Amino acid sequence: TIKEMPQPKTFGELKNLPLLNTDKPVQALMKIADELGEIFKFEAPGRVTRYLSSQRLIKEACDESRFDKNLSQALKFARDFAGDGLFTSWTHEKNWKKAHNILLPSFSQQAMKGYHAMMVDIAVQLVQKWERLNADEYIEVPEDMTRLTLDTIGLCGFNYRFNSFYRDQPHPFIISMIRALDEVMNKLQRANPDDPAYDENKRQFQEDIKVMNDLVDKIIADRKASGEQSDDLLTQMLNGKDPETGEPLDDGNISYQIITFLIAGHETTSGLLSFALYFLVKNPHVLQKVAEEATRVLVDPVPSYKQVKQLKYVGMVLNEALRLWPTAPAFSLYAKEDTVLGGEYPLEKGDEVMVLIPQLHRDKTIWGDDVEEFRPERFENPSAIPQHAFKPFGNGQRACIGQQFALHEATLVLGMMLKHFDFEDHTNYELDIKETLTLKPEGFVVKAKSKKIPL
Ligand code: HEM
Ligand SMILES: CCCCCCCCCCCCCCCC(=O)NCC(=O)O
Repeated sequence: TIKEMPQPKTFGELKNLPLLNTDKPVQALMKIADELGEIFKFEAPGRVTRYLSSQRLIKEACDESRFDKNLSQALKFARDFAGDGLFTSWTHEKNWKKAHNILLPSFSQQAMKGYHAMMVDIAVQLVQKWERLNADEYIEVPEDMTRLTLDTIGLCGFNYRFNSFYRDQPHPFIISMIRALDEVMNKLQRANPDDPAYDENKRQFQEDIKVMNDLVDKIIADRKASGEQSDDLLTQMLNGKDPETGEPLDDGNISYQIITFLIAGHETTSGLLSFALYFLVKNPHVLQKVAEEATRVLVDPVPSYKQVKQLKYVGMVLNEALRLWPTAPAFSLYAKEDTVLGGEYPLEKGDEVMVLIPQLHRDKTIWGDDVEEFRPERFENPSAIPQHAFKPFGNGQRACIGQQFALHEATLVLGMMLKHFDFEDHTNYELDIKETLTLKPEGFVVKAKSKKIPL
């Protein structure tokens, strides 16, 4: 029954590494997958992994009793500043489970209902900016989505105003974040990481990190002595004790969690909104249908928590977007013990598998032949979607803890955008996906014509 795993051109000791050599890795890995099937091996200096593309195999990979979350080289490098923060820590390290039980309660239907008003605050700013543009001006979508998602997480999770709508250029923190992330993704290429040439990178990496820290310092400083009568993420982060250890998160960790949530809590949500708006302008009828919904439901100056939850179709657009381009391209797992995958590929305790989510979301045995066609209607009956065929948010216990937070925000913002403006792809934008571990539409710009609706 055994069938051995294929793999791309060998290329000496550098391994399969040269098959990439690009700032658009994932997109290359997708092409490779189009050739080699549902699975292939990928090697590099001191590491090896198998890339999965089918729901058949990924369905097994998602078996928690057999495979656990693995820190891919990517997250390993990303850890140089994130540390044992929920996203970059191992499932077994005390810190993960500890922080998980302590922070999770900040994502209940309760905390969410509390966040809404704050989400609206920032949502109003974004609508306001656009309302105030002059005729000859246009909008830089990703840039503004980043101002939103970032300001939203800062307000809701730390009661700190980044005030990105009062800045001409990306807030200093963002400039450093995207550079640190870019550095990490590019480091997966570097054949010899300590060789002089990269002395600039190291010099600059410690710098960008300091920037992020300084930001944290100022946040863990602003809370220090103000109306601390608020109970948000940062609150239950300093006044939270693990119900099974009586031990709260120490200083070193609380730091990492903030830096963790500030990045994981906006960057990919920024991309979602960007791709969503991208697909809406390139698919007029779909945009129309959603516009119809946004207006029919959002009948007040500001959206109510209930009204957002009613934005069914808007929510479908968001999933269809995440399907084609999951802003978090992949997550990895390793075999907990020795086992056989799909009854054909033998694996050894420790071996790691890599989930190529974009490809997973294109398996024609799950979605059909029009996989590249943008159809929100696909999510009409969520119950019918096969188990583990749609995974924009990771898997199991190590799945996105911010999922509801993100989808509620994106739904709110997209619903309002659609309520207050008509959109125009005035340059017939050509989709250019920029990679920095995550995915976003580079240089996507549009013009927006107000429908002139109050607030
Ligand atoms: C649409 C936007 C988002 C996407 C697509 C996304 C994607 C993901 C994915 C795929 C994982 C799994 C990582 C892995 O297996 O290595 C994850 C984990 C995580 N996400 Fe999200 N995320 C989004 C928004 C958010 C938001 C808004 C927050 C913050 C409030 C957040 C916080 C986290 C954290 C803390 C983890 C670690 C969970 C754990 O292991 O306990 N994410 N996310
Ligand atoms: C709190 C910090 C959150 C940071 C978010 C990081 C984003 C998660 C997406 C991980 C994407 C990994 C993509 C790996 C693809 C790749 O380049 N493979 C080649 C290789 O690993 O050698």
